[PDB]
Parts: sequence; structure tokens; C-alpha cells
Amino acid sequence: IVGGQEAPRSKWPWQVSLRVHGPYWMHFCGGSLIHPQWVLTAAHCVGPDVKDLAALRVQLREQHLYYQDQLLPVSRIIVHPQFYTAQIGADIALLELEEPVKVSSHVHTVTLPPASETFPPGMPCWVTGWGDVDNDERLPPPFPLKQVKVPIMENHICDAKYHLGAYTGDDVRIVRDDMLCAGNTRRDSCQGDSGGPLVCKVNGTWLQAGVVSWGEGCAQPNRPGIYTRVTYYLDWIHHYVPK
Amino acid sequence: IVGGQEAPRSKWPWQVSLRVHGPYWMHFCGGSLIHPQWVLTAAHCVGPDVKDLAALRVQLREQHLYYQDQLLPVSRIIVHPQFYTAQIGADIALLELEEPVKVSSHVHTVTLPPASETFPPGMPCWVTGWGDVDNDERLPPPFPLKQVKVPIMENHICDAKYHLGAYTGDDVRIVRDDMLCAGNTRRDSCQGDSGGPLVCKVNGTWLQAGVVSWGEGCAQPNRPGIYTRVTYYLDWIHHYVP
Amino acid sequence: IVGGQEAPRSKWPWQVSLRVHGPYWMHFCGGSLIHPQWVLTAAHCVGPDVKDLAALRVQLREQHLYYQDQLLPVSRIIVHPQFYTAQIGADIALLELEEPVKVSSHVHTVTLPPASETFPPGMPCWVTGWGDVDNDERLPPPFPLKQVKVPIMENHICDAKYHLGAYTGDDVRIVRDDMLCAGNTRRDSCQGDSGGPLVCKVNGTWLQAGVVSWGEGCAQPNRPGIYTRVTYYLDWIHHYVP
Amino acid sequence: IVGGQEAPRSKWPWQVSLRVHGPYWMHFCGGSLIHPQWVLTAAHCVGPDVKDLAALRVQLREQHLYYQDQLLPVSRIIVHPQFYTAQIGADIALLELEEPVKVSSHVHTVTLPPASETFPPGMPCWVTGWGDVDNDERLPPPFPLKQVKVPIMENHICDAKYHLGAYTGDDVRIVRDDMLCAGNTRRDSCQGDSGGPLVCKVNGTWLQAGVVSWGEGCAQPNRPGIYTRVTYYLDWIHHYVPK
Ligand SMILES: C[Si](C)(O[Si](C)(C)c1cccc2sc(C(=O)N3CCC(c4cccc(CN)c4)CC3)cc12)c1cccc2sc(C(=O)N3CCC(c4cccc(CN)c4)CC3)cc12
Ligand SMILES: C[Si](C)(O[Si](C)(C)c1cccc2sc(C(=O)N3CCC(c4cccc(CN)c4)CC3)cc12)c1cccc2sc(C(=O)N3CCC(c4cccc(CN)c4)CC3)cc12
Ligand SMILES: [Cl-]
Ligand SMILES: [Cl-]
Ligand SMILES: [Cl-]
Ligand SMILES: [Cl-]
Repeated sequence: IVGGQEAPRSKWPWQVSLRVHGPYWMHFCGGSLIHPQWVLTAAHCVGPDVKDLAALRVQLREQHLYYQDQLLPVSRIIVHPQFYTAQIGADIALLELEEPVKVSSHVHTVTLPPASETFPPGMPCWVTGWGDVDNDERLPPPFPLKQVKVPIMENHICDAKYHLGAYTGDDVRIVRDDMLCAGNTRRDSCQGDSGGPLVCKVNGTWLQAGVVSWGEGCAQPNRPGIYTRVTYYLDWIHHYVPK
Repeated sequence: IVGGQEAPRSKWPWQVSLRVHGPYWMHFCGGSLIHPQWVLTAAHCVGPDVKDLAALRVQLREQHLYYQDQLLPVSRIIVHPQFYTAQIGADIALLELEEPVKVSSHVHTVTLPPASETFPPGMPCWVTGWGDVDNDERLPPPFPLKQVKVPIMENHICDAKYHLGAYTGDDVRIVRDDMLCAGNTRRDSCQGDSGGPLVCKVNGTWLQAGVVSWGEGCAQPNRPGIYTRVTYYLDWIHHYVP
Repeated sequence: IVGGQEAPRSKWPWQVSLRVHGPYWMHFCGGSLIHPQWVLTAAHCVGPDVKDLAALRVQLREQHLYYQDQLLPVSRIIVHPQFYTAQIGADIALLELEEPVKVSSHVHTVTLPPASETFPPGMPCWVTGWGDVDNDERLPPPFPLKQVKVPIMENHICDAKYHLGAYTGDDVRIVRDDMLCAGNTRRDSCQGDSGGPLVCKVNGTWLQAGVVSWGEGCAQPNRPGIYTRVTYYLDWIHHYVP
Repeated sequence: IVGGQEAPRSKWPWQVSLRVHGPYWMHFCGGSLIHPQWVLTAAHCVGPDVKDLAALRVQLREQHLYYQDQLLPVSRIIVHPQFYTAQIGADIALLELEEPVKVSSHVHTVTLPPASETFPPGMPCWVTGWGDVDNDERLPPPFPLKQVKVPIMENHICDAKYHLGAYTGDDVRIVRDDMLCAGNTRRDSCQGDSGGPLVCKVNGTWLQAGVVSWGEGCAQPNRPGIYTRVTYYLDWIHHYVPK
């Protein structure tokens, strides 16, 4: 997270950390708890190449990475089959947990938006994670969970912005219709936040609009953060995850 | 270049080296001389983002990098407008030099294929460059130009390989129709070779079948090297190059 | 710390962590509380070159680095005037804190040895720290304080080991009389542990026999860990610490 | 070499490059040809730990490293036995070549000074090598041999300078009597030059005053380059190398 600050302990009960087996269980991506037994994340965190399940675990909402871990095994990785790279899209995946978590005030699911939901431009949304605090700048120990408010932007503007300073034909799409953008040169998601949630409070209730997917660096001019658009993939999500 | 060997001095007179300004004018991509005033390379060497022309030079065929540089400034960078990333395609670009070079036995242009040539499996093809000699393994000084003969694989076969060990749906195409596959686990191009030429000998003439573009690593199982298919982009090249 | 294990919370209440200002206040050396206002450490952690005091803080005993820091500024750095490098000796220094700390069961001072104590082979001794767990192998988060029991080796035996596989003349002393050796190929201190304490239990009291100083790597054949011998430097410590 | 420039092809015929076996025969130290069959270099380049002879070769005077190598095997490494670290001193070693080289205008020995020779302060001497051109700044390809003029300084001043900005007692020696200093904040030897020659022209003839040994960085304030003082070790050198 660039330009944000440490989250209050009561906030973002759905945030999770995906961990890879090594000399320690290292954080490499975020995710969100969307059902007691399901984690939503970005496909690029776990593909397109097939990876070993035993070398992956999930950590639910932690204020500081690694201090008090209770790692949860994963029973299935479901990567969207249209996924090959973030820039082509379908950057979305599900992790089925081996047990349903017992939900609490501190740890609980985020609500997915209705298919019709549209998140208008300018809407103050929030993204959260434990990724880099700027380009090639790691989150320092003790690794607080961070949060930052980012405005939604219309795809047409986000796409037009990606073309400024680029050779790509202005009529050749860069930001695709299953993506969603947010952020500016002060507030952005960054490396290690991927997979985690962009959430917007609508009618006083938090909806997951986006899954952190990619961008050109972090908080660079004319290069907002790009997210997988959750509404786009509801039917695929609901193919596996109970309403 | 993975596998293969140092090129003889008389071979590949069209090979060039692209250099970026820094503590020294460092090699970062290949290219090929296709006209006295034009270099063909990969878009991803020079975009998608617009860069300062003054920080880019071209070196014509040299047997060892850096030892006898005579660097040439560029007047224009022309990047295929459909290009955004190499995994999508249109990984192709043209550099116009400030001056026409003088050609000779040692330095001269490569011939572009006719539009109908498909370069099928079993064609004798070579890729050349000063790139890595394996995954994360730099070419050692004195940086000789390397070559390796690489076997062409049909696109459909190459696409199906790229699906082994992947989540990607089989009907979701990875290797596109504007790409070409060549190489195996002993013979491939690698980082640093991008933008340079894959050339095949057809009726005694060397034709540039491809431009080194991408792959999943270098010389890995089921992941042949991927090239931009030059025939696909002839009309675009000919909007600029006589 | 190579070998060994995470320290229990009730052990080593004198352990401290030295921090350098940067993107975060990073741990770079150990130390030991020897008085409420004084930390004992290795010179090479803080010299030979004079550094800005404002860029240095001390953290008192903490079970995990960084998680609950309450950092303490330093008023003075006092470096043994004979110190230049750790291989020569006098690798010892004192930090005076701006305020006296408050002591307790969890945080309190270590006892310095009487001048006559020599710490012979077979004494039970432990070294503690948040340093590397092997050569070029960082302590992983969450950075627990580690301990390991290390066997003392007589200086003369340690010196002769340091000569095996070396050109250095046998009569040319490597391990000096103001140093102490402990450890083997399974149990040692390592980078990051420097300045912290080697403590041995004598008549029921923990005595600080050494300050972690140097070695040829960590836990390598014939290269035990080398420590500054605290008894040698008592008079100097007592010029400053009550 | 810091602050210098590429040497003329005719100069420094005695300079050599020591090479270590790896993915290529990489330069790690300089040396000087002091007899047809002997190379003088710094002990720290080859010790104090005993190293494998087969993984070491010598390259005589090359204008550019690696372009035209003709590597020479070494038959013996002789490290001064009083050597353990550069800061304690005796940082001096000999390499005996397996063959005497056939000497030419382009490649030939440097003359060692007489035991009595004293190189007065202020004397313009030269150091040469293929080391870093500043602190943590590698010599770029194509690796020209560089040269720089550095003045000799008296040990007492070099030692006094090392004490400025240091905790070390002013009466506790840093620069020892078998060492020699030269250079300033514009002109210095640096990493990878170690082992190579500091040469001074006396009575119109080149004498090797120094062997590049150590220092605190390169060309830093109050921290001149320290050299092993060749006159100090003549009798040891002549114990092995014919007059
Ligand atoms: C790792 Si990759 C080179 O692409 Si990028 C992820 C650097 C990339 C591609 C296109 C646009 C952007 S934009 C961007 C970026 O700036 N990032 C990543 C996203 C990140 C981020 C993260 C979260 C949130 C935000 C929003 N602020 C931003 C910020 C930094 C990275 C990118 C890559 C992608 C997909 C498939 C492959 S396969 C592959 C690969 O294995 N190689 C590269 C090709 C190479 C090769 C060269 C020549 C010849 C051959 C044939 N043998 C092979 C071998 C090695 C690399 C890739
Ligand atoms: C950085 Si240094 C060469 O010492 Si070392 C740490 C590599 C070292 C010297 C001698 C023996 C050992 S043994 C060892 C080691 O293996 N370590 C460090 C200790 C560590 C450790 C730590 C704690 C506990 C243990 C016990 N298990 C072990 C394990 C790893 C390191 C060493 C050094 C020491 C003292 C003064 C200086 S000044 C200096 C310096 O600035 N440079 C080196 C010289 C160089 C130079 C070259 C040519 C010409 C010039 C003139 N311009 C300058 C410039 C850069 C470096 C040093
Ligand atoms: Cl929209
Ligand atoms: Cl071949
Ligand atoms: Cl133990
Ligand atoms: Cl003198």
C-alpha cells in the first residue's frame, strides 16, 4: 500500500495473507474471505502454472505479519481458466479452505456486490494489504496491515491514461472490460498487495468491488492501479462458492 | 543464447546490438539490419512506454561486445501500435538511424520473407545474440556473438505445450497466430537476445522468419522460445522501410 | 545464532538490540545491560569511525524484534581506544543511555566476571542474539531471540585451529590473549550477534565471559567463534561504569 | 583506479592480472612482473587461507581484460608467513610462474628499489590496475587498464589522517611501518587494484615502491591508499627471486 497508514485492529476482518513454504512461511499475496470456507484472490498469485498445495497456506486477519500466525491449509486452488496473464485479464482465483472458519467480529466475510452493482467514478473505496509502500520499497517490520482510500475511476479514462506516454494505438485497448481502476500518484496498491480486496461502502455496507491485479508500478503518473472487476466474475465465483 | 557456440566472423552480418546509456552503453536487446537506414527489433525492447531517443544507440555487427564500439544514434522509434505486451503480441518495432550505413561483406542487410513463407518444422533455422547462456546466467566476457540452430515447432503443437502444467483452459490460446515457436531444452534464445533475428535458409538465401520475443524461461521443458512471426507484419514494415 | 533454539522469555534479561536509523530502526548488533545507564557491546558495531549518536538507539530485552519496540536514545559512545579492527583486538565498547532504565525480573543487568576468572573448557556457556542462523542465512520473521550452548576451547588450541589451512606462520598469533574462543561446527554465533553476550554460569550466577566479536564465518571446520575476553577489559569498563 | 584514465599501450609493461576459475577466468587482483618467472602481489589476494593452484592463472599486460587472454599457470604461491590481514600488515606474496616469460618492449619486469631507497613525500608516483573506478563502481567494459598519478605521503601524516574522525587512540598505530601511503580524495587505487604496483620514476628509471594493499574505501577524506612498502620486504622477496 502506497500513501496509506496502518489499519485499525477492528477494520477489514476479511483480509487474508497467502503464504508460500520456504525458510519461513512468507507472505506473497493478499486475498479476502468471501465465505467461511472460501478465499478470493488473484490468479497470478497462484498461476498460470500449477503449484503444489502443500506449499501454500492462508493466514486470516493479522495485525502484523508473522507475529501470531495460525496457518490454514488449502484444499483446492481454482484459477479462472481464461487466465494466462494479468494484462489479458481473468486475474481471479479461489482458494477452498480445508475447514470453514468460525466467523467472529474480528474475523469474518466480506459481501460480494450484486451483478447490477455499479461503483460510480469518484466513489471513495479502500484497498488494504501488506505490500510495498512504494516502488521497490518493502513494507518494514513489524509489517502492519495498511489501508488507503482510493477513488474509483471509469475504465474509459483509466484506459486513456495508460495510453499517454505510450506507443500503443489509442484505439487498442489496454484496460479491459473485466478490469476496474482506482488510485492516483499519492494512493495506490503495490507489489504484495495483489490478490487482496478493493472494498466500497454502499448504503452503509462494505462491498468488494475489486481484486488487486496489476499496474505499471505503483502510484506513477497516468498509471492507476488495475483491479479485477468482481461483478464481472460473479457467476464464475458462484459456480463454486455457496450463496 | 542457450546451447550453440560462438559465431564465426563471416556469419550474420545483419546482427546489431541495442545499447542503453548508463555508466557505459550497455547491451540490452538485439536487432537486425533490414535496410541501410533501418533496424528491426522487438517492441518490448523499446516500449510500450515512450523513451528518450538520445539514451539509445545501435552497434552494427561486432564479434565481441564493447571492445570496438562505434555507436550510431537513432532518429526515430516506430513501435507497432498494437503492441502492449509480448504475451499479447505485435512484439515488433523499427529504429531509423540518423544516417544510412555503408554495407559490405561484414555488415549488410537481411532479407525479409515473402508473405507466403510459413517456416515449417524441419527448416534449418538459427537464432543469434549476446544474451544469457542459461536462465539467470550472463554471457561471460569477452561477450562473443553466439548462434544456435533451433528446431521450429508448429504453432498448434507449441500452444498445446504451453498448456501442460498450466491452469489455462486448452481452448484459450497462448501462442498466437502472429508468433512462431522454435527451440527445445538444449537450444534456445534467452534474456538479452530479445529483438534479434531468427533466420532460416531457404533456396540458398537467409530469411528472417522471426524476432526474438518471449518464452517461459529459457530451454525449459514444454516451453519453447517464442518469436514474432515476421510475415505477419510485412505490410506494417513496408509502410516505413522501402 | 547457529544451532540452538528460541530463548524462553524469562532468560537473558540483559540482552539488548542495537538499531540503526533507516526505512526502519533495523537491528545490526547485540549488547548487554551491565548498569541501568550502560550497555556493553563490540567496538566494531560502532567504530572505529565516529558515527552520529542520533542515528543509534537501544532496545531492551524483547522476545521478537520490532513487534513491540520502545527505543532508547544514547548520550555517549565510548570505544576502547586500542580498537581498530576485530582481528587485532580491543573489540569492546560502551553506550551510555540518556536515562537510567528501570530494572525488573524481565529486564536487568548482567554481572561482570572477577578478574581472576578464566572460563576453562567444559564451563557451561551460552551465546544469545538475533543474528543469522547460518552463513548468509537471515533470522526469519518473527525474529525471536535465539540462544545456543557453546563449548569453550582454550586459546592456544583455538589459535592452532585458526592456523590449519592457512599460510600464516604457526608462531604468528591469530587468536589473541584478549580474546576467547567458543563454538563448533554445529553451535556458534553469527553476523548480527556481534556485540552481544557470551555468559557462563559460575556458582549459580550468570557471568559475562565474552562479547561476540568475529570468526571466519559461522560454524565452519577449525574456525570457532571468537569473543572479546571481558576480564581483560574490566579496568577500562570501570573507568566509566560504577 | 579512481580519478585516472586509460593507460597508453606502451606503458606499464610489468602490470599483470590474476584470474580465478569460474564461469569465466575472472580478474580479482593485480600484480607486477618482477622477474621473468616471478609475480609480486598482495597476500590478501591469495590468503591467508590456502587456495587451489589449478584455479589460479596470470595474465600479462593486456590493454583490455578478457579480449585477448593468454593465461599462464602458476607453479607456486608464496604468501608472507607473518600475514593474516591487511590491517596488521605483511600483505605481500609471490607467484612463481611455470615458465619464465620471454621479455619484450611490451612485456617486461619492473625494477625493485634498493633497500636504502626512500621515496620522499610529494614524489609523483603512479598506480595502475583494472579495479573499481569509485566506491562500489566497477570498471565498465571493455575494461581498459587505468593509471593515476598519486603523491607519496609520510607514514606519520597518513597515520594521523586515519585517526581523524576515529575513536582509535591517537598514540595507537593504524598505519604501520611496513606500509606506505599515497593518494587523496581525487586520485586513488580501489577494490580489484589490490596486489598491483605503485611505481615511482627515480633518476629517470621506474621503481616499484608499493603493492596496493588496503584502505578505508577509495578516495575518501582523510583516508589515503595504503600500500605494502616494497623496501621493507626486499630480503624476503630475494629469498626466492634471483637478482
Ligand atoms: C515477469 Si514478466 C517478464 O512480465 Si511483467 C509481470 C514484468 C509485466 C508485463 C506487462 C506489463 C507490466 S506492468 C508491470 C509492473 O510494473 N509491475 C507488476 C505489477 C505490480 C503491481 C502489483 C499490484 C498493484 C499494482 C498497482 N499499483 C501494481 C507493479 C509492478 C509489469 C508488467 C511475464 C509475464 C507473463 C509471462 C512471462 S514468461 C516470462 C519469462 O519467463 N521470461 C521473460 C522472457 C525471457 C525470454 C527472453 C528471450 C527469449 C526467450 C525464449 N527462451 C525468453 C525468459 C524469462 C516472463 C513473463
Ligand atoms: C570488510 Si574488512 C576487509 O574485513 Si572482513 C569482515 C571481509 C575480514 C577480515 C579478516 C578476517 C575476516 S574473517 C571474516 C568473516 O568471515 N566474517 C565476519 C565475522 C562474522 C562473524 C560475526 C559474529 C560471530 C562470528 C563467529 N562465528 C562471526 C562471520 C563472517 C571477515 C574477515 C576491513 C577490516 C578493517 C578495515 C577495513 S577498511 C575496508 C575497506 O573499506 N575496503 C577494503 C579495502 C579496499 C581497498 C582496496 C584497494 C585499495 C584501496 C585504497 N583505496 C582500498 C577498499 C574497501 C575494509 C576493512
Ligand atoms: Cl466503467
Ligand atoms: Cl548450433
Ligand atoms: Cl542450546
Ligand atoms: Cl615515511
